[PDB]
Amino acid sequence: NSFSGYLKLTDNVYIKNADIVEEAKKVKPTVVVNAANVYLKHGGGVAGALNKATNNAMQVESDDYIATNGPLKVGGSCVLSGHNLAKHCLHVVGPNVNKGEDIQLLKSAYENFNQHEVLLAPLLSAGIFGADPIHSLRVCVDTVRTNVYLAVFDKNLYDKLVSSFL
Ligand SMILES: O=C(O)[C@@H]1CCC[C@H]1c1ccc2ncccc2c1
Repeated sequence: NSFSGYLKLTDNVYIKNADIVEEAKKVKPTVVVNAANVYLKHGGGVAGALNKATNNAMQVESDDYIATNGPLKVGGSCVLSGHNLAKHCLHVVGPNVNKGEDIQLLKSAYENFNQHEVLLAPLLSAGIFGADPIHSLRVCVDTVRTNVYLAVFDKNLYDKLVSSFL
């Protein structure tokens, strides 16, 4: 949890323009959040990047979790190993609004972060799930009460977020 170069937006939300994979390898936080789908198939986006950085160990472990427990619900989560990235990986499913899933479930997705005092995380439902990333940051700020360090890869998006929030 030795985070560096973050900008404090609220009492508990910090943001950096950084690749979440590089942040996790540098900091080795207690918890790294994955933006997952209900079957934990880490095919692209943040999920594909985190799985690739574990050389598919996250995917093998995720397939075993699904075989024994069944899929997650949208808005739900599970805690699995963080492998070489963190002590734990909190896989969280935000709604895929491009497929009609309710945007109200973005609040339930971010409520899962409150179970952990400190987390390294990406924005949920941004990217291929189609939610507006500034709206996703607003829900994070209104919902998360524990300390969250958000890593945002895209510099153009990072600048837009910092201007809208402060
Ligand atoms: O922070 C971003 O720019 C977006 C917003 C939500 C998903 C983030 C993202 C997407 C792909 C990625 N691919 C490799 C590493 C990190 C990655 C992060």
